[PDB]
Amino acid sequence: ALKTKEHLMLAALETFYRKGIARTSLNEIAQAAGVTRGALYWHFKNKEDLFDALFQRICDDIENCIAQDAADAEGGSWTVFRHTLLHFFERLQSNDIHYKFHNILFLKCEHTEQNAAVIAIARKHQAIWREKITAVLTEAVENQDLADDLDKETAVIFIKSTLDGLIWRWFSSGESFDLGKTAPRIIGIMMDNLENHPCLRR
Amino acid sequence: LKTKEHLMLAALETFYRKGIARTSLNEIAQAAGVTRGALYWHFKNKEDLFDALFQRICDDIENCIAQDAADAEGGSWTVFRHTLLHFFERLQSNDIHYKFHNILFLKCEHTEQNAAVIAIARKHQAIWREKITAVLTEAVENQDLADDLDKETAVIFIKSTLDGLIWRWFSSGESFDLGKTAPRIIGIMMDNLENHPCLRR
DNA sequence: TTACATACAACCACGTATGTA
DNA sequence: TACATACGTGGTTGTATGTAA
Ligand SMILES: [Ca+2]
Ligand SMILES: [Ca+2]
Ligand SMILES: [Ca+2]
Ligand SMILES: [Ca+2]
Ligand SMILES: [Ca+2]
Ligand SMILES: [Ca+2]
Ligand SMILES: [Ca+2]
Ligand SMILES: [Ca+2]
Repeated sequence: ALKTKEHLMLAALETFYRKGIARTSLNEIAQAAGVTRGALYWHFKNKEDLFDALFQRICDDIENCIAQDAADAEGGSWTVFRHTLLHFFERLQSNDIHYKFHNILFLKCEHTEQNAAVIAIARKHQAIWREKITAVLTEAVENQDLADDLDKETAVIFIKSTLDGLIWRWFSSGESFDLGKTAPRIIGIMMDNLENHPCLRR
Repeated sequence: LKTKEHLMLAALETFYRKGIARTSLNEIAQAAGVTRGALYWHFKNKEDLFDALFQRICDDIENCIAQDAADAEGGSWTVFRHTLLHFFERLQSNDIHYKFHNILFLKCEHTEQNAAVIAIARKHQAIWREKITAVLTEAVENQDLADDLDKETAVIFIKSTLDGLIWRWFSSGESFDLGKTAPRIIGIMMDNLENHPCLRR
């Protein structure tokens, strides 16, 4: 019977991805899941609770692969950081669930205060990235991989901005360019800038 | 036109503070000084109001980008740096341009059924593709950038760099000083186009 | 005729109550 | 329980109508 709930959340993701969330009625999710609105209201209080339960689960799974890809990675924290970033963008192509998650967060939702769950998922995703980037940066200067006078506060903004822009451009372009070729270049330039550009120094 | 200008600016603020989908034309009307009869007179529906409001603003954005470059303070690539710097100063000081980008980033759904949103996004992107491409060709015909620069990747690299700064600044709730951050991130971006070998072919 | 305000009719989505197995 | 169906409601929309420029 729990298959019905997982069907609903995946039907929610698919419908959220093709119509945006606001234009998605609970009836449309139910029809896409081959069920009725009674099924949804049974498992979920409303559309907000369905979006939150769906995007809390996916956001946790994203945090897990970034953690799992790093723990199974040999080398220094700064070497596996490139490793974790490349796999993140590979999942954007190959992992449909993670792909739709990010695409919905960037393009097909309104980040405004009345959409409480959207603002909550966005901050959760950003706090995850802030946590990973911050810890990687401290470890990378404790190993001379980056200079000990690195402007690390500016570095987190620089890193997250660079990656958000690639994700945004890729989505907003309608995937007009090859993420598999572009992301390695943009990440390498980003990491080269953190090693050698003087403006990322204090 | 005084009523029509009130409506579009009231639409701009209401679109900004509540998002577009959650914005009834009733709320726009009472956020303005009028009723829905005023809106349906000047506009066919919410999409026609959003398009007229956002075609006019996006044109004004394209005009300041052009006006500050036509006030050529130096070479084509030297002027390009300042067109970008003036663009991010406008995002702080110009409340209309600020909302426009804020509404066209975190306050709207880029989905096919919202025809005018997709159309304005395409326009705004085509604006930047034209400016960036023309700047890049003039900058290699002046040796400011190398003759083997990956021009196709350069536009993606430039627009991604700028969209990410705008996205991050908005998404963080303006957590950081863009007056200080954008010059740094622009300069690193422009230094990368001069000297990074991966922006070469 | 314009330039609106008000009135009217309709639907769409929602939440809940209820049937049911 | 785990749904499907039925019911009642409001919010938004679009249009019709009124009315003073
Ligand atoms: Ca719909
Ligand atoms: Ca509303
Ligand atoms: Ca007002
Ligand atoms: Ca201002
Ligand atoms: Ca009147
Ligand atoms: Ca209700
Ligand atoms: Ca009855
Ligand atoms: Ca209607």
